[PDB]
Amino acid sequence: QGQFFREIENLKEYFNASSPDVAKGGPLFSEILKNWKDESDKKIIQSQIVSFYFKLFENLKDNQVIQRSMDIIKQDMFQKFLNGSSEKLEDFKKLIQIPVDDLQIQRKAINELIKVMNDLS
Amino acid sequence: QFFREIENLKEYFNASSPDVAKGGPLFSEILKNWKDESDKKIIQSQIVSFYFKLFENLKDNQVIQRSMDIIKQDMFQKFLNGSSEKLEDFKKLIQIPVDDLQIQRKAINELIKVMNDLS
Repeated sequence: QGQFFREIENLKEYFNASSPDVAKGGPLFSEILKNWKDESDKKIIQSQIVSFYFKLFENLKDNQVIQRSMDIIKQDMFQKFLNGSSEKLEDFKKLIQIPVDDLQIQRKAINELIKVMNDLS
Repeated sequence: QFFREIENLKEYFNASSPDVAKGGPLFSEILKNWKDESDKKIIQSQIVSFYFKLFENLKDNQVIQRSMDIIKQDMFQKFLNGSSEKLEDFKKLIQIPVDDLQIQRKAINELIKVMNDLS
């Protein structure tokens, strides 16, 4: 709560994210978060939002100034969204990192479509 | 028709090849891990967005274009309950780049709201 606020401020500082030039261009996630506030299937949307932050942080991994801020925020997302389950986290990380432009991966995906479709229905 | 369509896609990509076995399964293991998980939509969300992104990346193979359209439409009906508002939101989220500074600032600026929603 106090370590978490400090960290978000640290990131806002680094990016210069508390300035008015930011609101310029419409919301990113805030509107969608309202649309699904009370939806029983909101995890569908939260999953995309959380994966976005993981990917963002992953690719800002070498900025020493914000490294720990990202580690703290990530750990928190992990606890709240993935119930601190380390097996769930490994799965989540594997899925978000899959490329769509790799042929070997495209074949596997097509190859597993029957199983995917059954899980959805 | 989607079943016959998956087989069409499997035929095109020559999915029965032993090459495809290399490196293990992509989603099948994960699907098992979460079969009875009350929060499985977290994982299905990532699997469905992968297919949606893949189908856009394959829009150049004209012969399989209708198979992909049929499969995609079916995922839309079953996973997003055919809700067109949900589809617009989902599509918007899966297309967000992580290398655009303007978007990064927006995301950092909305982090408190995101974190509150994860409650």
